[PDB]
Amino acid sequence: MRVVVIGAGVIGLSTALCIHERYHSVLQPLDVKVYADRFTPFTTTDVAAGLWQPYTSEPSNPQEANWNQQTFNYLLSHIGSPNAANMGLTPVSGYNLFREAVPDPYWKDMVLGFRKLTPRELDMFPDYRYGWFNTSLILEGRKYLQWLTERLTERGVKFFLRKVESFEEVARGGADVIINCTGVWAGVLQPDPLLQPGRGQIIKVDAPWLKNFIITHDLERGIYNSPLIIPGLQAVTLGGTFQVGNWNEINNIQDHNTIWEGCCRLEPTLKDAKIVGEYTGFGPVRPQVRLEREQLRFGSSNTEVIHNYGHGGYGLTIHWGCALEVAKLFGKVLEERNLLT
Amino acid sequence: MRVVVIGAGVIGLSTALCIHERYHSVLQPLDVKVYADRFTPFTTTDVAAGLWQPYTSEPSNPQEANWNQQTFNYLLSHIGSPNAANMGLTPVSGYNLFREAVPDPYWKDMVLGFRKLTPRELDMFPDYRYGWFNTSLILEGRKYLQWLTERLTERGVKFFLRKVESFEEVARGGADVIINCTGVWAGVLQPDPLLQPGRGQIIKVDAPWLKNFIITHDLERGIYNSPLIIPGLQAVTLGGTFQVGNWNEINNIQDHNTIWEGCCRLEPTLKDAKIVGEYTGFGPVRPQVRLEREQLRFGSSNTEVIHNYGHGGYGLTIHWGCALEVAKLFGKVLEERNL
Ligand SMILES: Cc1cc2nc3c(=O)[nH]c(=O)nc-3n(C[C@H](O)[C@H](O)[C@H](O)COP(=O)(O)OP(=O)(O)OC[C@H]3O[C@@H](n4cnc5c(N)ncnc54)[C@H](O)[C@@H]3O)c2cc1C
Ligand SMILES: Cc1cc2nc3c(=O)[nH]c(=O)nc-3n(C[C@H](O)[C@H](O)[C@H](O)COP(=O)(O)OP(=O)(O)OC[C@H]3O[C@@H](n4cnc5c(N)ncnc54)[C@H](O)[C@@H]3O)c2cc1C
Ligand SMILES: C[C@H](N)c1ccccc1
Ligand SMILES: C[C@H](N)c1ccccc1
Repeated sequence: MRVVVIGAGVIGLSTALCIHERYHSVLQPLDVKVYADRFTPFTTTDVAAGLWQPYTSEPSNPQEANWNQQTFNYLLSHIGSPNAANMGLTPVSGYNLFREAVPDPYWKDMVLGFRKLTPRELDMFPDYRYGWFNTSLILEGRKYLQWLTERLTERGVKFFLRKVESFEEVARGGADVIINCTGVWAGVLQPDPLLQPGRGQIIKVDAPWLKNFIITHDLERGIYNSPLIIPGLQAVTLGGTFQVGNWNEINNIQDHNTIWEGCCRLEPTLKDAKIVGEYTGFGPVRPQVRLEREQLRFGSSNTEVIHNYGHGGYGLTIHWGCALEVAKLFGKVLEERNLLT
Repeated sequence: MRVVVIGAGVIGLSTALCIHERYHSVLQPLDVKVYADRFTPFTTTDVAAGLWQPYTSEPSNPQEANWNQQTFNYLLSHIGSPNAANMGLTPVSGYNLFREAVPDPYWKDMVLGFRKLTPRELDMFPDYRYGWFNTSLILEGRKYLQWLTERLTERGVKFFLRKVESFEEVARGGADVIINCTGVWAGVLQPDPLLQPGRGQIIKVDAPWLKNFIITHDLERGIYNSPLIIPGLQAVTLGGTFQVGNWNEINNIQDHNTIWEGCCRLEPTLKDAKIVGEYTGFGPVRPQVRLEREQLRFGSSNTEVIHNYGHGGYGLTIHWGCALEVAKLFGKVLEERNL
């Protein structure tokens, strides 16, 4: 097979690795390439806060819950490994804060040590009356992309700077199988009105004393439209906006203020933190992830496309389960052609 | 009333602040001075790992448990304050690891969210079979001393870099009350054969990805003679030796190795951590803290000494309850003098 993966964000690179690992040994002429028009540090993935945590409500497609779980167990299994930090991975503990009682999240047993906050814990965060504590994992987008591209490179997977104009051009360039991991821009290659940009702005800050994630929720204003603080490997991400439908890629002043003042209110020690950068990214928001096979005809030959996009504000959290599912669908492509695992 | 506090480590400065904050308003004149022969960054306190956690067995003296508790409640209540990190203070969560089941510690309800580790959690730590999780606080010795000295200075408490040769000399120089916070060197001013150095060596490392404390225990080799990892504000402290009776203030090779290999085995990501410094300090080990009043008699008057030393490897953990108790004893002194 000639396989072209389109996209070098978390979804693209994880999928490319997962396919290569699973099928290199049984399919000798396996030729896997990555095409993309943005690589680290210039992908949405690089701008991600870095935390493993699904949305608070159950997803429309319950398969997503398994993909999240598989991703956690996968990442957890590297803790104890000498290279966990080089992969962008380290354990972190933290708080989820609410202005009123809410049900437990579906993921409460996936994380480690989930429990309700006690009154003394609530005293640390005055504006809030209810919440959770748990241990989870940091997965830093930037570092993980760098790890994946090294792992891919060693396995002979080749990377190409290419702005793909259509699936047609890639098929006629020889690809038997196209894996579509184009994130929020997938609509360019095939219209998909269910896919919308989730505009998130963040402030990165030097405040190494903060060891815990702190995520506040506002049930009325929707997910991640409430202050959040996430310690990274070297810096801390401050957030608080996540606006669907907004394609403006420039930082604005009003969101900066919302983030800074919301987070300084949550964590007043931030007064002494040095601003290191400010960024805006677009979460690929969709009612559910698109992860499915599609057959396209160009001339007399069929081309196989597998889509993997629309992971909203949880791409890091879910990526590995999705990569595994794409590999499963790839297996079926092979078996449809009398090829064997 | 001239009060000379001897010592500028955590014990000395906390005590001086507590006395001054308690009596400045009601006693004129009150003159509080600090004498010491080392200030930050040169005290044992500056070398401390930074974590709030008492020893695993309860203390002989039941007052010590309360002092620990008062210290936790004091420090916790600064979380929310804009200056907590400038004080050297931040919350941390972490793991206490054992090769076998042990009883719960007496302090289990003082910390936040104490529980046993689950089977899943234990897999993260291949070498260990049982443990605890809880949330506590980092109190960085260095930063806390800088904070206390600023708070003291602003309130007009004066410092003097001075080696005290005897209590007598300080009394004769005009002190009505001496607070003895000389840590492991208290024996120089008054022999105390119960007081021994607890020699601890540590390695400081840049490994900012480590967000949790990890403390292992070896029931066979004694407290803190087993690998420990404690994230500080800017650096991580790696430890694993604590020998009573050893007065060598120089780093040695064996302890470096014990610490590095123990901790690299616990936390193999340490392979990429840059060494920042290696240090040795002396914990003031005593069967129990000495915190008591004593009357001395030189010249034409009595001078009151209040001792506050012998806090072993838990001086940061216990300091504030001790400072409070000394301020109380000071109150008694004042009333006996009809102030
Ligand atoms: C501020 C913010 C914080 C977030 N924090 C988190 C978090 O803490 N945890 C979490 O799980 N998720 C988080 N997310 C969610 C989100 O899913 C991730 O950011 C994720 O990066 C999306 O992955 P992706 O690979 O599909 O897209 P991207 O990372 O955007 O990568 C897409 C790739 O496709 C390429 N591409 C697209 N179109 C073409 C074309 N026509 N030709 C060639 N190449 C093309 C791009 O160049 C790029 O290489 C966050 C999102 C935002 C905005
Ligand atoms: C490696 C290590 C790690 C530790 N980690 C922790 C931890 O994580 N948590 C915790 O709670 N505890 C910890 N401890 C214990 C803690 O460091 C000590 O209990 C504490 O610092 C002792 O405080 P101190 O003020 O009594 O002594 P010091 O900080 O040693 O202060 C002694 C002071 O007295 C002065 N002085 C002495 N004699 C004279 C004299 N004759 N004239 C003038 N000045 C004099 C000195 O100059 C100095 O100012 C640790 C100890 C060590 C060695
Ligand atoms: C951390 C959380 N996944 C997030 C999502 C969108 C924008 C900011 C933060
Ligand atoms: C963390 C603990 N208090 C400790 C004591 C002595 C040496 C290292 C660590």
